[PDB]
Amino acid sequence: PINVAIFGSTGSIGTNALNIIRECNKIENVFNVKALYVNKSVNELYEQAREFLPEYLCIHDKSVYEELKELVKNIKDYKPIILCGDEGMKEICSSNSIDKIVIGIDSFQGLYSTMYAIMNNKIVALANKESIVSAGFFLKKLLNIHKNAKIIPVDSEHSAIFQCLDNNKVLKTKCLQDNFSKINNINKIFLCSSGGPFQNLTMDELKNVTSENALKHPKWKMGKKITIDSATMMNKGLEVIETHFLFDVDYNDIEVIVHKECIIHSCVEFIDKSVISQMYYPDMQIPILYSLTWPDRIKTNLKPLDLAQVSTLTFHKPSLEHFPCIKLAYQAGIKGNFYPTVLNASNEIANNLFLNNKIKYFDISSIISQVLESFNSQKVSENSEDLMKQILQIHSWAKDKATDIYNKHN
Amino acid sequence: PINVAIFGSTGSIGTNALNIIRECNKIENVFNVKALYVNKSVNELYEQAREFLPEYLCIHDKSVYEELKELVKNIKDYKPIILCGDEGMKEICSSNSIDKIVIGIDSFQGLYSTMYAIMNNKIVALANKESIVSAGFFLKKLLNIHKNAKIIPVDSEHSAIFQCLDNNKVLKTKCLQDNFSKINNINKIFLCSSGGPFQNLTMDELKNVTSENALKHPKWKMGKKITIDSATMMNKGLEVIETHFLFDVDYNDIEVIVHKECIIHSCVEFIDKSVISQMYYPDMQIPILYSLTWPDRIKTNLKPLDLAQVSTLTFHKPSLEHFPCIKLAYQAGIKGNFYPTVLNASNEIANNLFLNNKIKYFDISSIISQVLESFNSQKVSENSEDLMKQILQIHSWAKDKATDIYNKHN
Ligand SMILES: CN(O)C(=O)C[C@@H](CCCc1ccc(C(F)(F)F)cc1)CP(=O)(O)O
Ligand SMILES: CN(O)C(=O)C[C@@H](CCCc1ccc(C(F)(F)F)cc1)CP(=O)(O)O
Ligand SMILES: [Mn+2]
Ligand SMILES: [Mn+2]
Repeated sequence: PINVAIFGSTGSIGTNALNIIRECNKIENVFNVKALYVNKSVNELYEQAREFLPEYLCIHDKSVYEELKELVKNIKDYKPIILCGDEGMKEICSSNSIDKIVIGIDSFQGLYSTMYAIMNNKIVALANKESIVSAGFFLKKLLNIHKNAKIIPVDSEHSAIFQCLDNNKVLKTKCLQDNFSKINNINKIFLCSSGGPFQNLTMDELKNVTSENALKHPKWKMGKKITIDSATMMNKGLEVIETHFLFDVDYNDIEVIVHKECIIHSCVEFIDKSVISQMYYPDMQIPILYSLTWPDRIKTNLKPLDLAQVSTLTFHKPSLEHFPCIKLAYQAGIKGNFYPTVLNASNEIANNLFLNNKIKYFDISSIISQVLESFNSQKVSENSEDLMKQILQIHSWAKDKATDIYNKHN
Repeated sequence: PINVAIFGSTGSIGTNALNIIRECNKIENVFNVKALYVNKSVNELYEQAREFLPEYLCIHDKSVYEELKELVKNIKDYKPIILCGDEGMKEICSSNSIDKIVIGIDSFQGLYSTMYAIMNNKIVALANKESIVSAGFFLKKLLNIHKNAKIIPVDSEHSAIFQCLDNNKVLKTKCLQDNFSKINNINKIFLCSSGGPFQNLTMDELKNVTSENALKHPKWKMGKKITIDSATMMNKGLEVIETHFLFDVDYNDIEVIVHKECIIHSCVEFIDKSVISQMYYPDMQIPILYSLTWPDRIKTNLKPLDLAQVSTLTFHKPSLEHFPCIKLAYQAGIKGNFYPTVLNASNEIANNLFLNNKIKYFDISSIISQVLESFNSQKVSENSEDLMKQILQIHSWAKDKATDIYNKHN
């Protein structure tokens, strides 16, 4: 059986992971959910524990630890190891009974748990694209040291790319390693984008779009931060950098393409110019499942793709004048060093300012551009601990700079 | 260095094979063309010999054998082994200096050379779909005896399918082996079709179509027989049976889909319902190249696919009323036994009758249907030589039966 831990089990990735695990386990007993980890949703964790009966339970907030203990007594024939905080997370990571960890936690705590999963030579199913963009150097360093640790991408486009690769080649290397693209014969990547809600608007129309316009009737309903990033196409920008780090593909060989039907999830061009693509309805269960079954596939009861019904698939180039966040992402990535950290941090501030109606659409890219122009390359620490501190300092600096730019003009 | 023999080196498959070998070798010396075999095109073979300098030359037609020997004296520093006929073909297949054999011959000499390549445990790049459809049983039996022989598909759709599979799984099985689909986690196949030159005709327009209409202003350049098969969609009918035999996919799990843009070459749905597809411009060099590089890929200088420029990809279900040959192919495949042999043989006659303006469009399917109805299933011979003779007998019977049906109605 596949022994899986779910970190952030009540979030979007965590619940979709448990859903597909549930459905697949009805067809064949494939997964043992060995651990669940949440911040403070003690009741939701209890309900999950009642169904999945994991060996480990962990709650980050120590204040609800005793409440969890008492709730779990209601479940019969069940004596779990109940843990608290960072120390509990670390103990789960060190368990030789856990094979794979799904990290569905946002921000630093996602990176922190990823770090410990890697340090224990686990397979890490990673959805947090901001952690790859911001701390890619650090992750690459850790993966070079901990040879059996692997990051498997869960972001749908990156899963699609990963699914397009020959595992006879993938098994000779791993993601976030030098020469990954050479070993896999990768020439170029088509990174498919929905294009977001503003995809046909004029420059003058874009001047006055609000966050309500971005958040109005989503094609796929998702969190506010990513929805704003989808509207500016900074989501794709971040994903370009993620692609570069995960697959060691040069920026000149990554093309963003707008595919509004969201059936083709991305494509890989190999060195012979043959192109392989992965296709399905827009359903996050496939990328999550593949991250847990790789290098194998298992049966699901998901609806089969009806291509004749789908009927038409369309592709066009995004306009970088209309979606300048894409250009800024490429520029930051190509500059290298900690520019991607700066891009991510300044976008965090600009995204949130636009979300709360404090700035306009082109102010997002304006602020990010100014923060990038103010950053000076730093010597990259050789010490792993100093490197992590360096990333956090630069992240903090960039957020402050974005905020100061906003404060000067307001 | 990949040591290759090309059988039928002046036909379409052969010349495209030599073109891509030439272009790839300019990038990196990967291929040695060890042998070239033609029927009677002695001057063309000489010109190829002058460039590629193969160890072996073979010409089927004894009457130009001496002319070939005299022509080859003009080539500097070159002492090839110059051979004739079936015996020359057999000697090439048995050479320890040949790894891979491209079968670019139609008719029987195709099946005949395929057999000898398999008997010598070679990798056989097989383009002749009629051979698989007609003698699939025999090929399976032979591959079970000669366990190191492998058939690698060159037919573009079947290459596409093969390219969509994980070689970590493919390497544990082989084409035309029982359980190929199970080992590769294949659930279903989308077999993509151009739709042919008659795809948009009304029923009334179809009743009056001639071979001239099929052969005029082609979308892509190809032979008369296959062009007629594309027009009736019997080409796709044959390819359904080819798919079943190559990949051990059930007929209920093979779907023919009309994709008029000819960019997606076919798709594989896996047991999780994830779909993988292979895409390129319609250029036969990719499938030929992959058959020779599998399980690896090599660099080419082919034009990269510009998806944005392609812009739109479309899919629809073919009409079985307009294209009854598709239905007849499924029926023959599902009934099994030697019905595919009968389908292929009767089609050979009906195709040629329509080509030469002797019968009308719907007479093609009428004749094939009548021959299929006439056939009586036979006990499948256990001995492989007895089985080959049985296939040949049934093939001859079915051609004669089709011909007699024509002669009665004429
Ligand atoms: C899903 N995903 O990984 C995203 O980044 C969101 C993306 C796609 C939204 C639509 C969608 C949702 C889910 C999926 C799924 F389920 F296949 F992952 C595909 C497509 C927005 P954009 O491409 O404009 O940057
Ligand atoms: C190419 N091929 O394998 C055919 O069977 C001919 C096919 C496709 C003709 C156009 C074409 C030519 C070459 C290629 C290539 F490059 F993929 F080989 C794809 C498509 C006709 P239909 O699908 O209607 O039965
Ligand atoms: Mn994504
Ligand atoms: Mn074909």
